[PDB]
Amino acid sequence: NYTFIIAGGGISGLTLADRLTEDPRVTVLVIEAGPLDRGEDGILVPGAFSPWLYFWPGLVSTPQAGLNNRTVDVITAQVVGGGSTINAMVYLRGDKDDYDSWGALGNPGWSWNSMLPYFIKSETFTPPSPELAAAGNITWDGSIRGRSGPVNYSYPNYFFPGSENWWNAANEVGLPPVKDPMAGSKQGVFWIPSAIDARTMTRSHARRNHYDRVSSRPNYHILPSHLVSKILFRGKQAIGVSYIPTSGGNTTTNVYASKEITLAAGGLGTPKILQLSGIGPRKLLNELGIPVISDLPGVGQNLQDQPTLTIPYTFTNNVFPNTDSLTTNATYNAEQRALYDSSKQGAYTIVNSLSTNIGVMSLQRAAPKSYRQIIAAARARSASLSLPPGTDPAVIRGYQAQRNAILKQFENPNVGVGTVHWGTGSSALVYHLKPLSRGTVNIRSTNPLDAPEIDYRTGTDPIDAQVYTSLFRKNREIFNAPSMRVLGPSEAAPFGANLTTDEEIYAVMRELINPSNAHQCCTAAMMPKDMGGVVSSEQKVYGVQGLRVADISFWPFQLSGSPMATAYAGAERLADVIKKEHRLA
Ligand SMILES: Cc1cc2c(cc1C)N(C[C@H](O)[C@H](O)[C@H](O)COP(=O)(O)OP(=O)(O)OC[C@H]1O[C@@H](n3cnc4c(N)ncnc43)[C@H](O)[C@@H]1O)c1[nH]c(=O)[nH]c(=O)c1N2
Ligand SMILES: *[C@@H]1O[C@H](CO)[C@@H](O[C@@H]2O[C@H](CO)[C@@H](O)[C@H](O)[C@H]2NC(C)=O)[C@H](O)[C@H]1NC(C)=O
Ligand SMILES: *[C@@H]1O[C@H](CO)[C@@H](O)[C@H](O)[C@H]1NC(C)=O
Ligand SMILES: *[C@@H]1O[C@H](CO)[C@@H](O)[C@H](O)[C@H]1NC(C)=O
Ligand SMILES: *[C@@H]1O[C@H](CO)[C@@H](O)[C@H](O)[C@H]1NC(C)=O
Ligand SMILES: *[C@@H]1O[C@H](CO)[C@@H](O)[C@H](O)[C@H]1NC(C)=O
Ligand SMILES: COC(=O)c1ccc(C[NH3+])cc1
Ligand SMILES: [Mg+2]
Ligand code: NA
Repeated sequence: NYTFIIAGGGISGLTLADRLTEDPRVTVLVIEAGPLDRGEDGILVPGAFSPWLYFWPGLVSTPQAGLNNRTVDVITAQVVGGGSTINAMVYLRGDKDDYDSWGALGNPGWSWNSMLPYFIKSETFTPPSPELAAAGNITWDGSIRGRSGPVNYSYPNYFFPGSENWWNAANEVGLPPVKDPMAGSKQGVFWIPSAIDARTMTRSHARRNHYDRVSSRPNYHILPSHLVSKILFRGKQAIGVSYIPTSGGNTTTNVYASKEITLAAGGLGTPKILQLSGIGPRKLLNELGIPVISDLPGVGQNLQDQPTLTIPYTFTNNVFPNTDSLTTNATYNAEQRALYDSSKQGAYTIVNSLSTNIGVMSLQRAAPKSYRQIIAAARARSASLSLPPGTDPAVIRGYQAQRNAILKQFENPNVGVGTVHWGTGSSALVYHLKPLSRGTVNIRSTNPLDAPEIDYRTGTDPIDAQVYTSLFRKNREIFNAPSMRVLGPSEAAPFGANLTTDEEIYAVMRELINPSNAHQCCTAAMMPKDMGGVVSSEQKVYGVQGLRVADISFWPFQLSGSPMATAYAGAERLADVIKKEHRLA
């Protein structure tokens, strides 16, 4: 038996395992649903991006009430490195108030100031070449970017020429250059920091930078292709776990730990381990005849993602080359693959279908004329309307406090609620960063191979549609600006210039929004128990000893940004909290 068992070898588990195994007297077992990736081009080479090699299979949503009852495929990782292995490598910190908010929901410690040292420790930033910084308008604040930590990030070493048109158009419609989107604000446009190792121009995922890097260590055990099926207890103490093969062979095995269990199975996996282990809402557990160890009705409640919209265009006069050239021009593709293989230059340094720059905006940057009308509607409506009738009152009090903090962010000029992106090809992306809508993930049985019922409940809160429609309109501004007009863009079916009203435009969005960018979070939320929280400030699950949540299940709510950089830094942080309590080197 081992000092610690970690359930899941994604960003959080692997980061924690690495730091705990720094004390050679400490032994760790990481059990991970997925295999080791085979170093295949679709993982390591940006231009080869093929996320679908390591998607969890047979995961489908309920009909989505907010999105014309559409049923969508659920995307999450099943592989050592979890999401970092298969993600678009977008490496962005939240805004200051994201972390200050978490502290103000009743979590001592938590702030931008307490998270800043861990973001720095987490990483090594490699500067781009000076000719690319100057030509690309790449800027950073060296003072707040790590130089010693394991996660490599940098930028591609190429941009598509059209990314210049987009930058100037974004500038032209109120989205200015951001000095460093990693400094706690990101109001305008910047280069996407990418989680790439610039020595090789290859993905820097948790498996390389928090396992291969330290895999010489005897005390750092990994077991790929196995599920944690249950937590094992002596009374209220978690002592070990049962594990089964992922492929569904008739085999169960108990392993035990001397100190703690850490759950790290992500937003769609950690709640399931708790519910099967009898840590969940009493009503769900009773209905299934699971003995109740800890009545926590917040387990599987409060699911959030960051919805996506793909807006199709045609161009009379698009500049060559662009991202779509890699698909349609076999010659261009081969010349750039040859150029990557030889001298590690060119289009293959960029994640396939993305560009190098991006915009983020606050509510009042998106909608300078109407943001007060949106806030008013939000402040008018009671928090309880967002949740099913019958929702536990502690869960409702928690959402109400999230909702209040999010409404202040709506008022804040320096907090993002949306992302705009153009790949330089036939589509643009608009991300809803801060939805007020709340979903569920609940086990349907006691069979640990069974999919949990996943209900995103995207667009159930009608304030989300007003925010999203503002985001859509600002994107349209960029494409209609002078610097993008010379390319002759026009919205393709089922959008178009012929949709002018909030209702015409959102009717289409309703049909097209993806509930998910696989940023599933918050389904075991770090708030007080009397506000429907599952974990304390030190990430300990309520009413049980020696069990914490490390994965982004613990987040109260979605950042102004994508989760990956906080997943790393949060795990770096929990690592110090555990070493503190049990006295390790
Ligand atoms: C395709 C795609 C693309 C993106 C992203 C995700 C995906 C799927 N994301 C999201 C981001 O990668 C994700 O939110 C983080 O990896 C979350 O880290 P965790 O440690 O919470 O989960 P993560 O998913 O990393 O780890 C959970 C692990 O637990 C395992 N598991 C589940 N149940 C288990 C069980 N019972 N037993 C054992 N193991 C179990 C899974 O196999 C998985 O590997 C992203 N973010 C970002 O910042 N930039 C981006 O560009 C993207 N893009
Ligand atoms: C990726 O991250 C690591 C961590 O900073 C870098 O590895 C260090 O590199 C220097 C010079 O190569 C060595 O002398 C150190 O011993 C290495 N490890 C450390 C400080 O932990 C690596 O340089 C980074 N990749 C890039 C492109 O810079
Ligand atoms: C979605 O299905 C439900 C039946 O459960 C029904 O109330 C509703 O009308 C449907 N909505 C749409 C827009 O199809
Ligand atoms: C860089 O910004 C300058 C304005 O400072 C502008 O002239 C140029 O077109 C921009 N190019 C890109 C690639 O963003
Ligand atoms: C697995 O094996 C045990 C004993 O060999 C038995 O209780 C059980 O029915 C088997 N299960 C399946 C699904 O075959
Ligand atoms: C295709 O790409 C090659 C290589 O860069 C280029 O010479 C050619 O002009 C392109 N052809 C078309 C039709 O885009
Ligand atoms: C800016 O691009 C992204 O954040 C992103 C793009 C594509 C995918 C994969 N479906 C995921 C994330
Ligand atoms: Mg240099
Ligand atoms: Na270069």
